[PDB]
Amino acid sequence: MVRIAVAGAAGRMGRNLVKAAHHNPVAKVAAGSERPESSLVGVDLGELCGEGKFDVVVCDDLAKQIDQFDVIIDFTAPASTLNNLALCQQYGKSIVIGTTGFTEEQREQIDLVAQQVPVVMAPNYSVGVNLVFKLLEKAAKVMGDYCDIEIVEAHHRHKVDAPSGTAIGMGEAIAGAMGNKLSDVAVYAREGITGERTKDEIGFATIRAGDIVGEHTAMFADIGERVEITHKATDRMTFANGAVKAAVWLHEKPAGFYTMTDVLGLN
Amino acid sequence: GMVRIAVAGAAGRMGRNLVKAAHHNPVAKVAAGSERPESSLVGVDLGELCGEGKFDVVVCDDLAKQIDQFDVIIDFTAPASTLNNLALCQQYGKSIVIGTTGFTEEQREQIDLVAQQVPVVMAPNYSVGVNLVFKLLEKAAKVMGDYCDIEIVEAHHRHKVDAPSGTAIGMGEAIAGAMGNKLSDVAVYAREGITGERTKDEIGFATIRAGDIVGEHTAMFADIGERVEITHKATDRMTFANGAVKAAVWLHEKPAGFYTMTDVLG
Amino acid sequence: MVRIAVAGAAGRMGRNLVKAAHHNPVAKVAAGSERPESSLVGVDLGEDVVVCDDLAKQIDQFDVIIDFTAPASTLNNLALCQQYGKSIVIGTTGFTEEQREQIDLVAQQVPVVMAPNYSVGVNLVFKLLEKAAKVMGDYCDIEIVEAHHRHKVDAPSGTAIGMGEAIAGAMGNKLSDVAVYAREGITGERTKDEIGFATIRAGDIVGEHTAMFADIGERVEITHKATDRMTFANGAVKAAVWLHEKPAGFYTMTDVLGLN
Amino acid sequence: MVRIAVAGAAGRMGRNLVKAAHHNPVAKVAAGSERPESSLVGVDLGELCGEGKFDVVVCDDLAKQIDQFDVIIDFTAPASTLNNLALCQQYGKSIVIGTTGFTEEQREQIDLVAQQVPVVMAPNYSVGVNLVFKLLEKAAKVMGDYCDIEIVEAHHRHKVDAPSGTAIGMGEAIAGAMGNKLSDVAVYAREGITGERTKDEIGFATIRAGDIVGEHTAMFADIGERVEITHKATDRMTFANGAVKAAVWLHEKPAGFYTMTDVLGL
Ligand SMILES: NC(=O)c1ccc[n+]([C@@H]2O[C@H](COP(=O)([O-])OP(=O)(O)OC[C@H]3O[C@@H](n4cnc5c(N)ncnc54)[C@H](O)[C@@H]3O)[C@@H](O)[C@H]2O)c1
Ligand SMILES: NC(=O)c1ccc[n+]([C@@H]2O[C@H](COP(=O)([O-])OP(=O)(O)OC[C@H]3O[C@@H](n4cnc5c(N)ncnc54)[C@H](O)[C@@H]3O)[C@@H](O)[C@H]2O)c1
Ligand SMILES: NC(=O)c1ccc[n+]([C@@H]2O[C@H](COP(=O)([O-])OP(=O)(O)OC[C@H]3O[C@@H](n4cnc5c(N)ncnc54)[C@H](O)[C@@H]3O)[C@@H](O)[C@H]2O)c1
Ligand SMILES: O=C(O)c1cccc(C(=O)O)n1
Ligand SMILES: O=C(O)c1cccc(C(=O)O)n1
Ligand SMILES: O=C(O)c1cccc(C(=O)O)n1
Repeated sequence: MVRIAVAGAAGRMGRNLVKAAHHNPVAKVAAGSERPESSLVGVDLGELCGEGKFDVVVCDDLAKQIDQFDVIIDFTAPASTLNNLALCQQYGKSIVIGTTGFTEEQREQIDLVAQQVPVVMAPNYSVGVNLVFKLLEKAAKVMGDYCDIEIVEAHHRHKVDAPSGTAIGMGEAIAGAMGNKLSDVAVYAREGITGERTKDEIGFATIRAGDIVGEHTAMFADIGERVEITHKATDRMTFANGAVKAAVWLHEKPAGFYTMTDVLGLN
Repeated sequence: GMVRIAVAGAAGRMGRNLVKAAHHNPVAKVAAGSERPESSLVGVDLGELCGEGKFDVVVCDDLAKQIDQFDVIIDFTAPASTLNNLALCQQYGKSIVIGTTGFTEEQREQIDLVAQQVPVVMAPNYSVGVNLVFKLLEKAAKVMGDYCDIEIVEAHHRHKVDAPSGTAIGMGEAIAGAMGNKLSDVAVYAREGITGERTKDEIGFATIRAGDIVGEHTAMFADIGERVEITHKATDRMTFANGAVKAAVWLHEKPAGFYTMTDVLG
Repeated sequence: MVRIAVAGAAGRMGRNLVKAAHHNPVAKVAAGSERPESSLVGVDLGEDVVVCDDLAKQIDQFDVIIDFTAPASTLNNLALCQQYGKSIVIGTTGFTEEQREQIDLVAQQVPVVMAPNYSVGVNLVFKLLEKAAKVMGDYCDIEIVEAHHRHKVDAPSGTAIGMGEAIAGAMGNKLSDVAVYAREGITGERTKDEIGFATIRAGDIVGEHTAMFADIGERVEITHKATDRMTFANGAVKAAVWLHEKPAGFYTMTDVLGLN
Repeated sequence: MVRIAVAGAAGRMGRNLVKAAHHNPVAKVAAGSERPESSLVGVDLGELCGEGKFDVVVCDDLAKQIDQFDVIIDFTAPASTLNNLALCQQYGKSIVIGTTGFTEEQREQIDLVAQQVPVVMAPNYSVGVNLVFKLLEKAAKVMGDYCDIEIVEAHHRHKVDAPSGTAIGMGEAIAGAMGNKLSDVAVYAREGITGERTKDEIGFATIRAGDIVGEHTAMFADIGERVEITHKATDRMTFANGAVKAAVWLHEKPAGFYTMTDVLGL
């Protein structure tokens, strides 16, 4: 059975991850962390959740509990995740990363550690999104060369990064299937006099409001017609369940950089 | 030899666009045009219809009268009229591009039959995007169809007489086909009053008719907690007209058979 | 500081109403009921206060009942309100024509809020639809589209019907004269006056409604999306707060929100 | 009858404006301009429109034809429009402004000249958009205080300004009905680590692609529900017809700053 440490257990995803891992019968909630300054350190993981009591307490540092768990599920902040990634390297653990907003250099660092550590990383742990990446590739091969490509995403008021990791991933899939690099073509803001749109740009627009769990749309626009491919998540549990599945899959897997495409068999 | 095109129903919304499109395609000539026998626009020059100078061709009340002027009929009319033109094609060795929708199950079979002897292109949508969409729907249905609720929604202009659209039905066929089912086994075309709980296997159709919408289609694949939507929007009819004329060009001097836009493109 | 009794506290709505009332800082969860044969009875609302089998036992503890139960149960609570001078927010639906009349009668003596939808958004949307219908309705095609989860038994939705009624009403018409609920086969050309309804049933969708007003060359769409049933709960609690120390009468969400 | 000068007649809007003014029987196409460098100077406005001929040529400067027209319809560039505004003040001629992307100081200049010149100005000449402004006010009064407010717009690839004039107008109407100034609350770009959304902000998102004529959506989002008001324009003629209706209304009006709300009465 896989023993799961939930980083950032009081978070939006953290709470859902605890619930999901608990309810998966091939997984045990073995540990949980929060920020050292946090109000919820010392508390039982059942209690914060409010659902009865497990025999586990929220730790201020996962290093203290390394003998209780095999896999970290990390949906936190980039700095905190790099720490947990180091921890995995030092003590031979695995990690499922759902955190987004990494810089280009941090990503490379993750690829490096992933040579030695078994790592699952993805900007979205839902099945739909993974299918959407495949659909985008096919659309881009057929229409990309002749069309304007735009990505639009919406999320709740609390999301700190823009555009979403998923939006960027969408762009990467699109750019990749056309033989380009996203950073060459991406346009993240349009303000004032932008002039005429270039032929190759991939525009990003970002909506932050309410409690939206997550909507994404990739648009391919020609003259006279357009194609839109859209994903809508309505419950975080969709992500959490997929992450826990990833953790189960990852257990006793050789070190490397794995994506949800690998976990699901969607390549 | 350039393909000589007869435009059935030349005063129609599609007919006018088809005349313009065929004219502007340099590998095609507008050779003939038809209208309803009762029509106000019989006897009139096809150029006066478009405003674009005057061609040397008049709107006929019957294409049989002009059978020596053309190789291919492009037909975006009504099911009955199209079955007539299909017969005409069989009698005089012509080809036909069919854009007409709203055929019954039996009428369609008839078409498959005549298509053994006549070169026939038929499709519910002559735009490139819709065709890409059919392919995308097949990949989505393989991955999500078994566990998801599948719904198709379409919107068109007020004047459209048939519901749901031919394209919507095609979307259904592609979906059902990729899952090993027949659309007529699963399709639900209306929901009214107390329907009870949705069945697992049904493909629901919803239909909007309003304004001048040229055509929106959406296929939705819904699970618990997430949903995927694939959408096509047409904004100008010329998209369809151009694709139809491209089909006519491709069809010229092809052997008899039932061809689709998938074949015309690839 | 309004003291709220939640009828049927173990229900889908009851659970959300408890959460919503608790959350609202101008309201106190004072009491809660369940069916006498119910398991919840005796249990604390924590899952301070216990779930009672009968609200009559707890009348001193509350001012306003929020009732999203069954027509029979709601008529009992309405009688209770009359006997002990309490108020009631009714969210229960499915009442017969006679039952509604009974409610009208009790509402002469009891302060009563009743509405078929308590979400604040939807109620605003009805007002917005009236304004759009007055300006564009005469020359535009009007279509209503709704989407709901797989388990919903009725079509189109009650809200969709309400949107049609508000639109038809603001144009001086009766919805049943213009409504078209299904389009199948050869329908011929759309009529000028019809209001078309399209219905989607899929997944776990809580509820989307869209009214479209379409001309040649442009179109206006007014859309409401519910994402949690808490939206109905929050609005009911807002109605309870407003209803407190109001004189007796039949009030609707239009009155609570001040939409006139 | 009103005599209309169409500034920038070879433009996207210009071409539609010529067509619209022509087809309005209470209006005459009297004059038309273009950039002096332009390929289409000297050409007949009918040739440009591709509808017959009119006894009028595209001028490089409207000053050369001032006696000919009463009202300029200007959907060009901010600098060109300020020139035509000056021209109006000098020769006592009224103007309909559709141009967007003016700076704050340029819009102050326009209010000044509008004391002396009869001026219609609006970011959108369609009826639907104006109704939408009214709807947005009602929604803001009821939901604005407790909801997150977001505006999304999409337009064709060629549009040079962002966000659209119509989007800013939507923001102004929302902010105004809540007693705020849009420049205090507007957020026009979200890039990298933005942190948590503020309570008061009005976020703007902008899509530029294809030949899209114009979609706008104002969203009012709470916890558990959201309300969206959306406008879609599908043909430019919608704008052109409304601009020409504005020109007809503006003729023999006293000098003032007018909007489409005034022209229509709502
Ligand atoms: N890939 C996906 O499927 C997916 C899905 C959902 C969210 N996300 C992403 O995951 C991240 C978290 O999202 P959220 O809404 O749950 O965020 P949140 O702000 O609710 O929660 C983050 C949690 O991590 C905790 N944390 C921060 N630093 C820490 C440290 N050093 N040690 C321990 N705990 C720490 C915080 O206290 C907080 O509880 C975001 O970057 C979001 O974009 C990804
Ligand atoms: N596959 C596609 O890409 C596509 C695109 C557009 C329309 N369509 C379909 O094509 C059909 C036409 O749409 P539309 O707007 O062009 O219709 P429309 O009503 O504007 O025009 C159809 C024309 O056919 C003419 N007609 C009818 N019977 C005739 C006869 N016996 N002989 C000669 N002329 C005849 C009518 O007089 C009319 O002018 C519809 O079935 C529609 O659903 C398909
Ligand atoms: N209010 C509305 O309803 C509305 C609707 C559509 C567009 N617009 C606005 O109109 C403006 C232009 O619109 P477009 O899409 O038609 O632009 P466009 O570039 O297609 O056309 C602008 C035309 O103005 C001409 N022009 C520029 N400088 C000139 C000068 N000094 N003299 C004469 N002509 C000159 C250009 O050559 C060009 O043909 C934009 O700012 C746009 O946002 C407003
Ligand atoms: O791709 C992302 O950035 C993402 C995915 C799911 C949820 C969230 C979030 O809620 O922040 N963000
Ligand atoms: O698939 C269809 O049925 C269809 C496709 C394009 C246009 C139309 C139409 O305009 O009627 N109908
Ligand atoms: O609000 C605007 O700026 C606007 C409105 C309509 C059309 C256009 C355009 O096509 O540029 N721009």
